[PDB]
Amino acid sequence: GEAPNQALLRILKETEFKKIKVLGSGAFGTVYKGLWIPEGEKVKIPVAIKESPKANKEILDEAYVMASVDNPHVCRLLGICLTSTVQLITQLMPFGCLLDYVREHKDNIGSQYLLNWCVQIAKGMNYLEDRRLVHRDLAARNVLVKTPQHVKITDFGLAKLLVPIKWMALESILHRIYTHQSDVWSYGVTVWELMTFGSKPYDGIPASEISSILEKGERLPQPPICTIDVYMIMVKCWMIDADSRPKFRELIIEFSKMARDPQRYLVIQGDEDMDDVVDADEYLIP
Ligand SMILES: CCC(=O)Nc1ccc(OC)c(Nc2cc(-c3[nH]c(SC)nc3-c3ccc(F)cc3)ccn2)c1
Repeated sequence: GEAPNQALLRILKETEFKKIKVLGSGAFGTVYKGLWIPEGEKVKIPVAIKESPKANKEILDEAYVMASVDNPHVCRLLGICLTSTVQLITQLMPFGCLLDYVREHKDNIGSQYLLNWCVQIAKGMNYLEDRRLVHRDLAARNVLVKTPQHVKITDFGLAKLLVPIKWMALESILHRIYTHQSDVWSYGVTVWELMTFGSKPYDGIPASEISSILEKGERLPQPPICTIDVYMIMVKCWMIDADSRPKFRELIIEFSKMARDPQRYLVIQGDEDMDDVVDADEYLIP
């Protein structure tokens, strides 16, 4: 009784896009930034392009998920290119991932931005729940920054249609159970990363110890800038009983209320010829 997945997988010609600069390398391969110019369309779209063995098959699983999502707070695929290498093409997020962003700008991030990011990540996660998708790797390193006002969830390699130990619910560490409510646990840790301006959770504690610590009842500490109102929401995401944790739709509501009066809730010290360039969010295909 599942609905047909009528997402469209677009195949792009290598001549349609121009790589400009490398952004990073590693195990997966090399991520470039460039411009995509569709065939005869009078537009230039800034893009990230992610360029030998069965690794072939999880890049395609990631393409499958990214083609099946459409929401302002989730990164979606523009297409794939089947050259000698398989390339994934997506909207360029020029400010990088949110974890590095908060680390590089600790002294310039006010309460309004922090709480707005919390609302947007919950919106993206609630949409994934609507689509019955469990992310399984939510973390601040997996949130990309389009502008400082607009972030999007990314990295769907581990997503399933219903290990990073320090972001995992207890029931996933113990029994490899993953639900939308185990995603809520990881949302709590991601919020903790933002509120501590990018600190490492359980810094210095070996991952083999996390299950015992969590079972004895310990959790991440209250960040200095957080009122008890914000910290209590994080703690609720870390309940042992998964069904007593908040729903993403409720996390949207709670952080939205706090975003209307941000300083009551976070206490922060001092708180090119691009003529036919179009952002991918304004490039809509039927
Ligand atoms: C390691 C974390 C990281 O990438 N930070 C970072 C730093 C600087 C940047 O400069 C603009 C960007 N921009 C950026 C990066 C990606 C990105 N990244 C990575 S990494 C494995 N795959 C992709 C990616 C994923 C799917 C695609 F179909 C195409 C690309 C997507 C969009 N935009 C990102």
